[PDB]
Amino acid sequence: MLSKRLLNFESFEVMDILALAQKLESEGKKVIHLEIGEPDFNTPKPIVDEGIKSLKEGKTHYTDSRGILELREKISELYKDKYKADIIPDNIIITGGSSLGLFFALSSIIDDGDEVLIQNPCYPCYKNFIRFLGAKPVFCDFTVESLEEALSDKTKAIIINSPSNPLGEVIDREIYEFAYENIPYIISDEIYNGLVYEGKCYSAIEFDENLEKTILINGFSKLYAMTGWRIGYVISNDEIIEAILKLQQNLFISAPTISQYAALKAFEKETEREINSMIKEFDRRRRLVLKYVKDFGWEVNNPIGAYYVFPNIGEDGREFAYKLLKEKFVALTPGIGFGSKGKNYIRISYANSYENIKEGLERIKEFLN
Amino acid sequence: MLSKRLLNFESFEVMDILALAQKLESEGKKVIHLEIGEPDFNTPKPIVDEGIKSLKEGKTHYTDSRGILELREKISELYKDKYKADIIPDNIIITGGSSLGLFFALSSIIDDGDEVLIQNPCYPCYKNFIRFLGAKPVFCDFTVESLEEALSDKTKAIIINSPSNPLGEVIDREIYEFAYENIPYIISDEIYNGLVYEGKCYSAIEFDENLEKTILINGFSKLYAMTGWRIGYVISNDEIIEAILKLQQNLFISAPTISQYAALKAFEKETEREINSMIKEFDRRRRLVLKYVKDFGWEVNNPIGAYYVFPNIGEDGREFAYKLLKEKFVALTPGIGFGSKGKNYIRISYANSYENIKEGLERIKEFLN
Repeated sequence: MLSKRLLNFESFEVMDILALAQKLESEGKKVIHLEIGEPDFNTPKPIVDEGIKSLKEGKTHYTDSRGILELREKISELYKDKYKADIIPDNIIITGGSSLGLFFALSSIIDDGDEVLIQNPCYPCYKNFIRFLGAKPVFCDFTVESLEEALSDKTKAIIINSPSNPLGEVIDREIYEFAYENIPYIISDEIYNGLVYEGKCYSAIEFDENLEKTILINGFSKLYAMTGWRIGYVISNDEIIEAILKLQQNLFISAPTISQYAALKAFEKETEREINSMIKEFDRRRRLVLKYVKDFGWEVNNPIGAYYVFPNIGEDGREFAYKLLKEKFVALTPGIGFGSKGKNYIRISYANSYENIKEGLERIKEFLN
Repeated sequence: MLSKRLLNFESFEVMDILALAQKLESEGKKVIHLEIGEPDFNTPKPIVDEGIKSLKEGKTHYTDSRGILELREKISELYKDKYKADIIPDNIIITGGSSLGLFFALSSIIDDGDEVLIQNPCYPCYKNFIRFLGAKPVFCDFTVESLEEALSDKTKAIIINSPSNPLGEVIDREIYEFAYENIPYIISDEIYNGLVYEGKCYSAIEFDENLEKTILINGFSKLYAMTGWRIGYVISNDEIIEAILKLQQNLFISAPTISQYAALKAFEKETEREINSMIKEFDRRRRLVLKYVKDFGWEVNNPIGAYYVFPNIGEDGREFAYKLLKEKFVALTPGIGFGSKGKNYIRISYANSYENIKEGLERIKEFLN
């Protein structure tokens, strides 16, 4: 009865643990959550107040499907300042979150039979979007050699997520350079950009300033803690933006009105003040997690962004997770869920209060010894 | 370069007029808008205040992908009261608007090659969603005889929009009865339900109380004037709801948090008070429009819902629209856009202040004589 597409739609290997966590939590057992995929901070005050003010002024109808011009201008100015790339407001569309943006991007350029390159490990939703559109997801390490070996006549695009979920690492310059010379389309997922604790924020706009073959995806969910406000954006050339607009006009109409107006305050001095305070806290947490990981004898390799660490625990992450949860009440995400390469891995999210993370790590230390 | 899917995505035949309307509007000419597809009312006060309160309490993170339980319970109770149909909260999913809901519904049951029956005329987005999924849209009159002739071995579903956009009419009981005996799936679009001025509100839940073969789509955009809040919902049986959940978890995550909490106030005495006041005003407008239409010698047939009237002006709606706009500055929607059957038609929306509608109609009278 169900369609063929929905039959291929794989499920997240976290539903298991999530269920167990609620049971223990209902039994009155304090469960430490280190599997949270969203920041534990509230939305910055100036943004919240602007949302309140908008409601009082009746900003409740549909907006232009591209998104209010004022917002697109601010984002445009943002890119001309953070990077020396000049972008026109017409090259930007405000979407209902980063997830829809990505979906619309893939839809506009992928035909049945195409192959899309994605990193192993990567965001679990990528493969589902790709299959859904009749294309084939090609897993591969993001090294120059492996990318060369993965290329074919059907290779249509590559999805680069940097910093990445689950790794927490920043993709190197060479991967972008190789892709622009060899791959027809670069889809850059930069939703965690800004959440970088060492080095410089690397955007794809720096390699293809005319967005000739790149579709840039970003939003306000992570950097500004606006997950529930459902608002992101896509940037690309005229032909691609025009195509995404048609999809947007039919499937969604326009991003939530209150969020759009509220987001204007995200570029205020006071707000950037608050985000910098947030970035500092995340870094303090990241270091705490890295200290124990090295202590635990686990292997990682340069996690400097987002809020995840993906250690190689030398053993089955799936089983490790279950046992840890039942005995110490510590919720972790099994690595296998993000790719085959992650059987011996697990993802730790430090998007939880510092104290909770400490006790969480301490328990794990008591679990290993 | 663009994908095949986006190449088949037809455009709305309103972009023409819309452009012309902005030109005249910029020239300092007062244009009367009778092409508006959303209600001109603000969101009811109790809903707005609840949204303000939610923000002050930090309701800014993601919610369960099915939508907060409290909301689903209220909607569930709503159906048990307005209709004698009992529905469980698990049979409901809160979506980011009615458009996404419909898209997710079609995705879960349509395979490539399927044929979907849609009324001629109907909502322009239906055909685009259908093609996008590799199925074939089958236009037909919604009469028992024509539906029998349109059926085939590939007929997978039928989309019933009642009251309908563009007609403003309520679909009769027999069409539903025929569909449940002959068509595998009934997708009922009831987004305008409640906006009925004569008779009784007819829901599909009344013909298939167990939602064995129906997917019901409704939301808060029209009846409560929450278009920009982006929040609707889908109701169906377990297997279908479970499938739509997977799509929701990947493509959208969850409806905007502030809207969900704010919507709880839509079922308050004070709010229903305001919606009834709104319904009365719309009816006063509908009668004003019908008086002139009959005066104009135009033909309509029972428009008693939504806020549209689709008269047969005995001539090319497309051309009629252009001329009227340029001479009298009155924006109307050409009927041809909703289907081939509407060449000689045009859609008039009375989702504008009473006074504006009067002058608008008067101008048209001065255009005909």
